[PDB]
Amino acid sequence: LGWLKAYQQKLASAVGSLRNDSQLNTPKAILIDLIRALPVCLIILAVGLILLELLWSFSKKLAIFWLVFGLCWKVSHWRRQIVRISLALLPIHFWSVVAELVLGQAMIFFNLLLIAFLVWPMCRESLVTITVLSIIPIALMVLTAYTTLRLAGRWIETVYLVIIWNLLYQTVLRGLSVAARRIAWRRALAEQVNQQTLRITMLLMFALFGVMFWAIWSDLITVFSYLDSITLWHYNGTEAGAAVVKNVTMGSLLFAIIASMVAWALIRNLPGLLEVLVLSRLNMRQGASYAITTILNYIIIAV
Amino acid sequence: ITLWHYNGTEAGAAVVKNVTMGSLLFAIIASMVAWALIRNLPGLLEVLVLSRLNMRQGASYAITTILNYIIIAVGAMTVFGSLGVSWDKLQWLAAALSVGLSFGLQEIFGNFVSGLIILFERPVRIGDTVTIGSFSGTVSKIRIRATTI
Repeated sequence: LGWLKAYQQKLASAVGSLRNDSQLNTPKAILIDLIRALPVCLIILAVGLILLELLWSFSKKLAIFWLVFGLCWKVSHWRRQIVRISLALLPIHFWSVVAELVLGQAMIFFNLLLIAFLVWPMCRESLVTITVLSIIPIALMVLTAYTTLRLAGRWIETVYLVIIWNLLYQTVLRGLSVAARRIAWRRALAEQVNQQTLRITMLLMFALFGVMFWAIWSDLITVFSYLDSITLWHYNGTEAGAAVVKNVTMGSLLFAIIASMVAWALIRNLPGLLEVLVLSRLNMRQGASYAITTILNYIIIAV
Repeated sequence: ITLWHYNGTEAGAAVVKNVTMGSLLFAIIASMVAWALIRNLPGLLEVLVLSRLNMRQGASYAITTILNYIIIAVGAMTVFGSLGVSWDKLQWLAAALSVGLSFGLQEIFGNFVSGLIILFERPVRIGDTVTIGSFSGTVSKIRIRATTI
């Protein structure tokens, strides 16, 4: 911990250096924060495994929650709110662990009401995702009075996901700022360009967040099944050498629409990303840059 | 109605499918709709595209004729399929005509490939003096299709 604190202090001292700006500074800060939070998680794991499968569930849940808490700590009023949320979220983990394997229902309802009251000031201050998440706990508390436990588990997993997504938001914003400063210095030596790369990163992060959301929310597949069972028209395709009538569905139609929109967005936001990546790293002639841009455009639209 | 039948393909099996008065009326309706859309094309295009965004008259005419061509082609294809259904019969003629009539794009694709090769190899740069075909001058802009001197 002493060496970790010394490294963190050195990184804080060397913050926003013009001659030492790099995209690795944010990853180093994230690693330092993770290392700082690691001792508390290790202590929690040791406490859980001191007497040792009921206890494994609480040990794992507490370790994960404390790791998230340490990540938030190492990265004012928000700190106090995060500290206070521990008592509100403690009984949820116990209920989830119990359900994995009279007064309890009242305690759960009181905890949900307290969580809603705590989140109400945040909703008043606040965009739509936070309000939707806050409203979901109220509906879960109303419907609780077994599946509500799984709904609450999905909700807290989604909360962890959006927290991680916002952390990555800040990280990519810092990286984009560093890259923009570097390209500005290079241009001086020799915001639409940065905006195109920002949009590409936004699309990539939205895709990753949606993939994670589908990974956690694997229970509600009825909508996907309905979209994949439209059966509009069929064509005689080949399957293992056999002529089988495969029918296209609304899922296939939506997939085609999404692919076309993604291709159009990639085509429109191509030159900014190419100039940020290839031109900045290695200088090249304008003619060669134009030729490679048009080659990429052609192959992308063709595919 | 079951007027006449043709040996079509269903799940890899040769099945005699018979056209009906319903198919004939569908073909007639499709042809009439295609004709009406062709006749009432430029007004709709000027109301929608021209009003929202200003464009050159030449570009508007080109897009109008492109839309007309694709619409009449798709209408003829639908009419032929809904009455004859012989795509698997005239696909060979389509391919032969396709090559015989797409040997018209050689002069364009050669231009594009030559432009790409010139851009990659850089035999001439912007600012020098070039003479070709008794046309001496300073090259100003270089593109993938044509070069300006």
